Amino acid sequence: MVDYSDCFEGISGGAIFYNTKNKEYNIYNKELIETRRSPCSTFAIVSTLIGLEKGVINSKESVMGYDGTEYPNKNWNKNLSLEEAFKESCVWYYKKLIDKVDAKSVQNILDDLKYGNCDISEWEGDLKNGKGHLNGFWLESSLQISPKEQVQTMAKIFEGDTNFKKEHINILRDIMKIDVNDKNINVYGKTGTGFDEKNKRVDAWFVGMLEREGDTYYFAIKSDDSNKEITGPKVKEIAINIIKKYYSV
Ligand SMILES: [Cl-]
Repeated sequence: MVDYSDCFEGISGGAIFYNTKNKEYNIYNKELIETRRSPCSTFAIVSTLIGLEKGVINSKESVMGYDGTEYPNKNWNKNLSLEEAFKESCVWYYKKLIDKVDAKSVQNILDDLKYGNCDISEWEGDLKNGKGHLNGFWLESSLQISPKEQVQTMAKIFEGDTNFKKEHINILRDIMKIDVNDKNINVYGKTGTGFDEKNKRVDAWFVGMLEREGDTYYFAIKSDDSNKEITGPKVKEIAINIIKKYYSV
């Protein structure tokens, strides 16, 4: 077990890195890394592949059709492409996408990916939050997955061990790339932000992979802090600092 607590600056959380080469896990906070939680918008990694496999989308430019709804997040207020929906965590785009897939197809794909509890029973999500259609089974609802299960899922997808087409995985890699001000390393990832009302803790995520020289690491960074200021973007900042201090040369 490793200690990346310095990069969390007192925020409650954990981190797990996996190298498919030597099959070794680098684990900070084992109990937290093994606890299942809602994936929130990190589910966009898998929903993007489901949409491509089923022909609901076909490229980084694919649009889903904007109905003119004025959302609080003004970055959602247009007919945005797959790459923009991924980067802006656009829930309306991904709900309209998954609504065009039979639950049985989603169930079979999650079961084959071993995506945590694979529970999509609350399809429409938790309507008790008053958000209406801005909800889904992957947003503080029935679907739950641990940080370790996220990295096991990432490894199977990007090492070619799933049924997804390599062409579709390459589209996902492209939209997952993030700029970290260091051409020597390639970082890919998706943020997730939610609040677990029952337990009064955030679900703040940054899930992805690091490609450095001759090594690839699949990673999941997670916070369960009490402070609602702790969001996916903040956990992404922590992830980049962990990568800079413990995964550089
Ligand atoms: Cl360490």
